[PDB]
Amino acid sequence: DDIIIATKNGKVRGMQLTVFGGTVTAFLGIPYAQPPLGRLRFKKPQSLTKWSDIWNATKYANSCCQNIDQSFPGFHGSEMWNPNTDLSEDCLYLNVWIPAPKPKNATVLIWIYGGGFQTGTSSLHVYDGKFLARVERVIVVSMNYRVGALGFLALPGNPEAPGNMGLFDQQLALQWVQKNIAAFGGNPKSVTLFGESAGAASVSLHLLSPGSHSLFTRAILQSGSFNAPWAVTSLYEARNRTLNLAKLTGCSRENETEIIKCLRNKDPQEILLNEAFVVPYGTPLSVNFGPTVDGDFLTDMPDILLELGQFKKTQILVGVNKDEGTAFLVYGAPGFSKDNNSIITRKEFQEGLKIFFPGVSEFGKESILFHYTDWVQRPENYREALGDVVGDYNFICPALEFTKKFSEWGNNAFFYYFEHRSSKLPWPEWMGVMHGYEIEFVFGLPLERRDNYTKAEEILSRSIVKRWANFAKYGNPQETQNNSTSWPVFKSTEQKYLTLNTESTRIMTKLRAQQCRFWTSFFPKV
Amino acid sequence: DDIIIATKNGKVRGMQLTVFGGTVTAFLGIPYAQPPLGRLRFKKPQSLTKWSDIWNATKYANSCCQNIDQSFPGFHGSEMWNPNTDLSEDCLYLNVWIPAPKPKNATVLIWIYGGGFQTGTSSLHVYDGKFLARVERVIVVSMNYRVGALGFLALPGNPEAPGNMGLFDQQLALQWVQKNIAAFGGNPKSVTLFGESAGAASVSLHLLSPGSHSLFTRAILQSGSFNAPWAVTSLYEARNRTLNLAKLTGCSRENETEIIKCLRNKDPQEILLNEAFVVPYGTPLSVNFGPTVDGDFLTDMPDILLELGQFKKTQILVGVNKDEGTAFLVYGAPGFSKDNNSIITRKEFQEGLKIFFPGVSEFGKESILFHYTDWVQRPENYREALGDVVGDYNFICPALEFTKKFSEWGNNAFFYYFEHRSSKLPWPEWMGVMHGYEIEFVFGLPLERRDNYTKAEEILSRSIVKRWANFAKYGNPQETQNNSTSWPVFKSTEQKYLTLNTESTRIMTKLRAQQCRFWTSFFPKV
Amino acid sequence: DDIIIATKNGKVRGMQLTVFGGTVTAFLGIPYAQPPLGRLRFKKPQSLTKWSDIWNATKYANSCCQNIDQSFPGFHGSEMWNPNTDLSEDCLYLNVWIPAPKPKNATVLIWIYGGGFQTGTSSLHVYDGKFLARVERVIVVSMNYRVGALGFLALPGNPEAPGNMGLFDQQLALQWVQKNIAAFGGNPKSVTLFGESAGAASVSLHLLSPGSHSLFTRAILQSGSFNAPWAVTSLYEARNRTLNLAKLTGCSRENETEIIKCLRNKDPQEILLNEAFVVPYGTPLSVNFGPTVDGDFLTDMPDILLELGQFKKTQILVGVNKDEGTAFLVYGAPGFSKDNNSIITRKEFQEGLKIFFPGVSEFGKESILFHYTDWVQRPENYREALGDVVGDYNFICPALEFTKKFSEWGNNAFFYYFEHRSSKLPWPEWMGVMHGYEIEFVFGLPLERRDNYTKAEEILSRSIVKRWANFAKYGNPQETQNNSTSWPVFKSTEQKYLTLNTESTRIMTKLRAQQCRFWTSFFPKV
Ligand SMILES: *[C@@H]1O[C@H](CO[C@@H]2O[C@@H](C)[C@@H](O)[C@@H](O)[C@@H]2O)[C@@H](O[C@@H]2O[C@H](CO)[C@@H](O)[C@H](O)[C@H]2NC(C)=O)[C@H](O)[C@H]1NC(C)=O
Ligand SMILES: *[C@@H]1O[C@H](CO[C@@H]2O[C@@H](C)[C@@H](O)[C@@H](O)[C@@H]2O)[C@@H](O[C@@H]2O[C@H](CO)[C@@H](O)[C@H](O)[C@H]2NC(C)=O)[C@H](O)[C@H]1NC(C)=O
Ligand SMILES: *[C@@H]1O[C@H](CO[C@@H]2O[C@@H](C)[C@@H](O)[C@@H](O)[C@@H]2O)[C@@H](O[C@@H]2O[C@H](CO)[C@@H](O)[C@H](O)[C@H]2NC(C)=O)[C@H](O)[C@H]1NC(C)=O
Ligand SMILES: *[C@@H]1O[C@H](CO[C@@H]2O[C@@H](C)[C@@H](O)[C@@H](O)[C@@H]2O)[C@@H](O[C@@H]2O[C@H](CO)[C@@H](O)[C@H](O)[C@H]2NC(C)=O)[C@H](O)[C@H]1NC(C)=O
Ligand SMILES: *[C@@H]1O[C@H](CO[C@@H]2O[C@@H](C)[C@@H](O)[C@@H](O)[C@@H]2O)[C@@H](O[C@@H]2O[C@H](CO)[C@@H](O)[C@H](O)[C@H]2NC(C)=O)[C@H](O)[C@H]1NC(C)=O
Ligand SMILES: *[C@@H]1O[C@H](CO[C@@H]2O[C@@H](C)[C@@H](O)[C@@H](O)[C@@H]2O)[C@@H](O[C@@H]2O[C@H](CO)[C@@H](O)[C@H](O)[C@H]2NC(C)=O)[C@H](O)[C@H]1NC(C)=O
Ligand SMILES: *[C@@H]1O[C@H](CO)[C@@H](O)[C@H](O)[C@H]1NC(C)=O
Ligand SMILES: *[C@@H]1O[C@H](CO)[C@@H](O)[C@H](O)[C@H]1NC(C)=O
Ligand SMILES: *[C@@H]1O[C@H](CO)[C@@H](O)[C@H](O)[C@H]1NC(C)=O
Ligand SMILES: *[C@@H]1O[C@H](CO)[C@@H](O)[C@H](O)[C@H]1NC(C)=O
Ligand SMILES: *[C@@H]1O[C@H](CO)[C@@H](O)[C@H](O)[C@H]1NC(C)=O
Ligand SMILES: *[C@@H]1O[C@H](CO)[C@@H](O)[C@H](O)[C@H]1NC(C)=O
Ligand SMILES: *[C@@H]1O[C@H](CO)[C@@H](O)[C@H](O)[C@H]1NC(C)=O
Ligand SMILES: *[C@@H]1O[C@H](CO)[C@@H](O)[C@H](O)[C@H]1NC(C)=O
Ligand SMILES: *[C@@H]1O[C@H](CO)[C@@H](O)[C@H](O)[C@H]1NC(C)=O
Ligand SMILES: [Cl-]
Ligand SMILES: [Cl-]
Ligand SMILES: [Cl-]
Repeated sequence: DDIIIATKNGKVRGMQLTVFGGTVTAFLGIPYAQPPLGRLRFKKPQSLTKWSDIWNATKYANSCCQNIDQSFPGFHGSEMWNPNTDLSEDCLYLNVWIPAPKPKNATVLIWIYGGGFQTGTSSLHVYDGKFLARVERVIVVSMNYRVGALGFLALPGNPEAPGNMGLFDQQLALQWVQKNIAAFGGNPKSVTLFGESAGAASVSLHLLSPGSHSLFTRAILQSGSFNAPWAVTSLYEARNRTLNLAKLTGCSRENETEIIKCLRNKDPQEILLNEAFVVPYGTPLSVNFGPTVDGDFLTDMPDILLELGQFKKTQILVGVNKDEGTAFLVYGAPGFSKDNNSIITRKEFQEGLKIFFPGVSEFGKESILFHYTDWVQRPENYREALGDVVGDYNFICPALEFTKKFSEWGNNAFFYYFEHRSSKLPWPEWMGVMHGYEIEFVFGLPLERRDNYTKAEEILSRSIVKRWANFAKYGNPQETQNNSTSWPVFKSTEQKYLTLNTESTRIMTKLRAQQCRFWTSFFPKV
Repeated sequence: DDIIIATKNGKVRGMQLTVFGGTVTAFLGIPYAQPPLGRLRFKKPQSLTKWSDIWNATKYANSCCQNIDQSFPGFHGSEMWNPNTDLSEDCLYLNVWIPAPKPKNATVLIWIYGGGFQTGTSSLHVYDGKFLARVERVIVVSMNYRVGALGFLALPGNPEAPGNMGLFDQQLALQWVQKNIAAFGGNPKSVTLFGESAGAASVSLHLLSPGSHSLFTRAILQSGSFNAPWAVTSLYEARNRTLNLAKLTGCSRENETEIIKCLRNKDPQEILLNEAFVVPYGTPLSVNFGPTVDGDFLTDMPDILLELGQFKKTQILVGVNKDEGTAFLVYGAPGFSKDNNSIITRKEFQEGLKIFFPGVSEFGKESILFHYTDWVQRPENYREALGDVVGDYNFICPALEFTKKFSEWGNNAFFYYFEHRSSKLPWPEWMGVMHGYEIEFVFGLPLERRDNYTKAEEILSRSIVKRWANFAKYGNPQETQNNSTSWPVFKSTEQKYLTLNTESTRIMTKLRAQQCRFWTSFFPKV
Repeated sequence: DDIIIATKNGKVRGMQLTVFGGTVTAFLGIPYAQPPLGRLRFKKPQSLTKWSDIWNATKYANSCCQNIDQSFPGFHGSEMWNPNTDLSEDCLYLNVWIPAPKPKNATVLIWIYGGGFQTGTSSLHVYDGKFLARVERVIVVSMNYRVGALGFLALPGNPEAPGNMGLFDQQLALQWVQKNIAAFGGNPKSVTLFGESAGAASVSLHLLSPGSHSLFTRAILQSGSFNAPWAVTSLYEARNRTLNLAKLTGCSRENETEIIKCLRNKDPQEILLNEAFVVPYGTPLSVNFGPTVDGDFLTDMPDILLELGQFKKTQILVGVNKDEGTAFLVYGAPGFSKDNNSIITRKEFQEGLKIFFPGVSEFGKESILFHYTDWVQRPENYREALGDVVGDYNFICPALEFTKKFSEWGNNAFFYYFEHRSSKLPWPEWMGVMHGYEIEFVFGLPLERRDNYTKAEEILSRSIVKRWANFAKYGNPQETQNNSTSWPVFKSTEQKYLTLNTESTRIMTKLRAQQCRFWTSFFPKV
């Protein structure tokens, strides 16, 4: 041991790891599709022709091409999200963590990484399945999927650049688990997708894709949903951007297919560079190349499918963090530094609004100003206001609204409001419970003793881990043993959600009702 | 392209068309059965023996034999409904419009043309599927089916003239789509029939035929339903008429089969001529040769099947136009011209009644007079009254009552009251929102810019097109994106329907409750 | 006759027996697995390689290894439970009683014997299926399964001593009935498990095991349920005990598998001897080697599975006896003899508590004292109090609570409170309606005329037999013919149960509500 699994594609060697005085077998870097190179760039992921021999699956594989956030070189806070393996066009691999001893029929969890469809990789320390396998005895799988232009370049209906390639990657990863996980003792019949930010959005898209209906069982959505403003691109911009990219690399043409031929020949880095520029103005949140209505993976605008109950029927767990917005302020909002406590002026608030809502009518920005700056004298007012604006508009509202409309079609849905600030959080107090900073608690990182999270925090993680685990296994996110708070189903009438924190978890109603009325009812009209 | 599809019968070449700066592939004139000639006249449609080679499907096929309305030669208003291809006994072809690029799993719409089972053809400009394919990205199919004696000559249980042949045509067209549409990327599992007048009535008959149960998914019924007075013929008249036709062409006999032998030998035109005469007196609405209880396609009187829940269970969309009746006044009601504004006298009203209800007891006509001429002094009174009489009795009531009884068996049904007068309507103001004059808005004709419908009208059509499209795809006729009125389900209790027009669409209750009580409860008894 | 059945394993000869002037065919001692010897000790039961020839199945087979209760040598009361055939490692056989004449499609009852997973055998006189076959014309099957260390030695995940072997025995017995009972005219589709004490607990475990889902139909649970304090062992003690046993027989080691190798070589009796000693202190109720969460038969802690509806959905019949506790007092509670009427002092009561709750905090024992000794002056007070304590805590509460949570997931459940003292009961009046002393009435022993139960008692048994029989056959424990009390469904709200006794059976609510609140809500926290 020496431990080999016989996948319907070939053999793969794992590697034992120690976890809290236990063994977990890790299979890192298994290829699930055929490297999408040269002639395959911009295409749907291709079948894997069975390899002969043993695949040594003992190091994370190459992350996919992407730009790297370099606002704060050396800063953990920002860098912990940067890829930690070689960027490459060759990146369609996935990881599996089965607990040891090999389990009989384990529920499988599949992770999908966030990062605006532009950045991300499964190999991040915060996405380490090894703990979940150890503690809740499930199999955890994660995959890498193409991002930015390379994964979502869209030339509508044109099979050369049909769009949503990254999404199809994910899907092929699901098929893989479908055909193989049993060999590791996984139960293909009990599969729960979960992701965060674009990850969550992807999870939600899978609920809508018929292609995915049967590739999984349940779904968890952490800070994100397709109906978020940043998540889907109109078939119009999709084109404008594909063309803009073409111009920007001297690839303009007559035969459309030729433009793809052209681009198929540029250097990854030359593409990665211009991506930033295919829109007139951008935001800290610009998702330049994302999912589109391709009439393949997505068969119609998804708000319509959601609206009219056209999606997998099953339970869902959904939730957000107390301060989704803050993380972004520091990438362009005048007055905001990660270093000063970023008190800003009314004048600057107006300024911040211009940054996050570039194309929005002057009236539109006025309404936002008006709704959020109706003060309850206090210095931080405008600072926090702009936070919530971004928070509420990009994450918390579309999140809530998805949950709402989904449960209307008769399914159980649970909602959480995560409101705990890791005490090891490298960013400043004021950014509060930040976007993406619950992931570590979900993957159970605080369970690691020599790690310096607090006792409070170890407990919390242990609880969440269980709730999630349970939700995966039985479609019910209860913690039944340590006298916990019962987590109520989210009905479209009363709209209850559970708060997650180290003190007391409480049951509450109608999260951000006031604000989301504005974002949901009024603002789409300006 | 050059674009060939490989049907389970042979190959067929389509033809690209430009539509609002887009391509749609049209396959016009595909044969779906084996020409019903000489020995096959009056029989059920026969299997198509696979052809060798390529079928060029690039012009509409022959319309089927029928008489032609010649009240108003040169008048668009009446002539737009006349066949626009060669009449022929050889006419069992169908059209398909798939949007381009070829879609993956498109919902299919099948059109069935109206015209009292006596007239009609799929090739009419107003039945042009090319727009629907373009705009809502569905596949549209329409077929021609035998009409008048040639399609509904009934000699009950006699396999030579078993009746309902035209209906079986339609059905074979459905089987065709069932076996083939996938090759064009159609999804046989999501098929919605829709039709108008006799078309609608046919749609409704298919809900009752077991032979059709599995050949489609949903149903739309525009101004018509089997339970309409004109729609089904008693097994008695069916015979009286088959014999009368025989006498009228010197075909009378002893061996019944011989009468068919005889008639199988006359010239189409000789049959078409006498059709008009097989009844003692007729009306502008006489459907001389129609669907009968053949114990094959219809297995029992259909009002009983409807009454006792014996039909496909599924959603239905049903509706009528504000002025169904007027169109007919001008083909015999004394005082009515398309040219003068047709004010008529009480004496003439009585006269009109005689025309539309020939066989009805003197008392019967008195009740009608009495119920409708209870004035609210105004000149047009009697004119409008006679309109509604015909409207309410032939269309609006049986329409409503069908919906009612159908939804009682637990299915979702939606009802519309179409009340907009095309501004390009060749008939006079007084005829108002006329019978058959919503078809063009359903097929999206006003979407064509250089066409001179109003802006109001383009919007409306765009809306209807969507609602229909949606209803086809998801069984829900909502327009979810442009802040529209929600279209309520039609319950047998509250009876809500949605009004369709250019100003505001409203939700209302109990369409023509007063009048339909009379037509439904009282009149069948006189 | 001479009567041979052709099992998918070989032939087996039965033996006619006379029963109330009738014949019943008994097939005693059929092997259902391959003797678990030497190399197979501690393993899951192994397939039976088809034997050639006829198996004479005409005497009960060997009981399995176990210790023998020798507190009261010669006393029927205690000895009637001791094994009545040779103890042997070779003991995987089962009995079948089919009524004669061979029935067509009889409902099958499978008995599972109690005895703390430490003791028991199917051959006991009180488990004699011959009467049930005769009277209710069903097939009764019972099996022997490994007990104590030999059947539940657990070395978690280690396939050498994977734990729950006895449980798997039972399961293999169920598979057997599944594959074969038809040959005896049994209907594999209508199979009801029933058992008592550990038997019941086992029945309940089968409701949770997916491995068993499809091996039976309904379930009856007499004085016992997995959620009883004595029924499942934590994966921690399971190990501590496997090691302690190792030390105690000089079997300690490095390679775990070696410890099994070691133990695989000791003499049964050497193992049986030390079993008593693997815990620090014990109780009259100590179930030293029992079912554990093996992640095979049990796939997760069972309270969680029960809590979250993860079990076979089907009807259940559950119940307890009026005085479950008394039976145990006499194996260690100071003051209690089966010979004096065992009045005890407050000081002794405290003393008794120490015996039954050894590890429990001083506070914990105080609460018990406090809750139960709040007197209503009467001498027996403390005597009865300590009885109920043991009764309520080990049996009646966990019994009730199981029923409650089970019915919450939408299944019909019936509850009985058996409160009749056999007049042939060898123990003293004060022990009242004792643990295990309804079994004889269920198997219909009082139906035997020359047997000296009373008339009252014959009736009662006849009634129970019927109710059970009915419950097995139709999932409804009614006695429909002799004007009986209707037995209400047990809802989680009103909690009705039926009392069983010779006078009048009554419908009552909320059995031991006061006390079980304490045991269920408060005590798990001390
Ligand atoms: C679609 O793109 C056009 C062109 O974008 C420009 O050229 C690209 C290659 C890239 O370099 C971008 O940064 C450029 O902006 C857009 O037209 C531009 O944007 C606005 C028009 O609203 C205008 O201020 C700029 O001057 C235009 N650029 C030039 C020089 O033409 C346009 O925004 C996009 N179309 C829509 C409506 O989405
Ligand atoms: C808060 O800090 C921001 C960010 O400035 C950077 O970080 C600070 C710690 C400090 O070291 C600055 O010098 C760094 O540049 C300040 O934003 C700057 O403000 C002035 C105008 O007021 C302007 O000249 C800079 O270009 C600004 N930088 C940007 C791009 O916003 C801000 O003023 C500080 N606010 C307070 C009052 O604390
Ligand atoms: C069935 O038909 C008879 C005969 O119809 C007539 O002959 C046909 C060939 C055709 O030429 C029709 O126009 C003729 O009317 C019907 O009997 C006639 O109708 C009424 C009787 O109610 C009477 O006024 C006519 O004189 C009859 N014609 C003759 C000359 O016999 C009759 O209406 C039909 N039967 C029923 C009850 O439906
Ligand atoms: C309305 O018009 C009808 C239809 O008549 C035809 O069209 C008119 C525009 C006019 O040009 C007529 O001459 C055309 O014949 C009139 O109906 C006629 O009325 C008279 C008796 O009053 C009669 O001699 C004709 O035969 C009728 N035609 C028929 C078959 O109905 C009608 O009188 C006009 N009504 C008014 C007052 O406007
Ligand atoms: C697990 O077992 C240890 C050891 O049990 C002892 O040795 C066994 C072979 C057997 O002979 C037992 O009877 C022995 O008790 C337990 O430790 C003992 O129990 C308590 C500690 O709580 C203490 O009073 C004894 O002295 C310990 N025995 C010795 C001499 O070490 C212990 O109870 C078990 N562990 C747990 C926490 O369950
Ligand atoms: C009730 O009897 C118990 C059990 O004692 C045995 O059975 C009795 C019938 C009698 O014959 C005893 O001698 C037998 O030993 C008595 O328990 C004993 O009590 C005394 C102390 O009071 C003690 O010396 C013994 O060891 C005890 N035995 C045990 C292990 O409990 C009890 O005293 C009797 N109680 C009364 C008052 O009836
Ligand atoms: C794969 O890696 C392992 C590392 O221990 C080794 O046993 C084996 O030789 C390797 N096989 C190769 C060289 O591919
Ligand atoms: C695993 O569990 C499922 C139940 O969801 C079952 O159907 C499947 O056959 C099991 N496979 C095994 C026996 O491991
Ligand atoms: C409950 O808390 C106990 C500590 O008392 C711990 O052992 C266990 O892991 C906890 N369970 C969960 C699900 O948090
Ligand atoms: C069918 O029609 C098309 C028209 O372009 C042509 O390409 C082809 O030759 C035709 N085949 C024949 C003659 O049937
Ligand atoms: C098309 O869609 C249906 C779902 O209604 C599906 O069952 C069918 O297999 C699909 N065919 C494809 C994959 O195109
Ligand atoms: C909604 O209206 C917009 C114009 O603002 C138009 O682009 C779109 O087609 C409309 N949608 C429907 C379904 O009418
Ligand atoms: C089995 O036992 C019966 C007892 O009557 C007898 O008929 C038969 O000979 C026996 N067969 C043997 C010896 O195994
Ligand atoms: C016995 O009864 C079952 C009904 O539960 C039936 O399905 C099965 O085929 C029967 N076998 C026979 C005919 O004995
Ligand atoms: C009902 O009582 C009668 C005696 O009157 C008896 O024959 C019969 O067995 C009884 N039935 C049951 C189910 O006890
Ligand atoms: Cl808050
Ligand atoms: Cl009106
Ligand atoms: Cl009691």
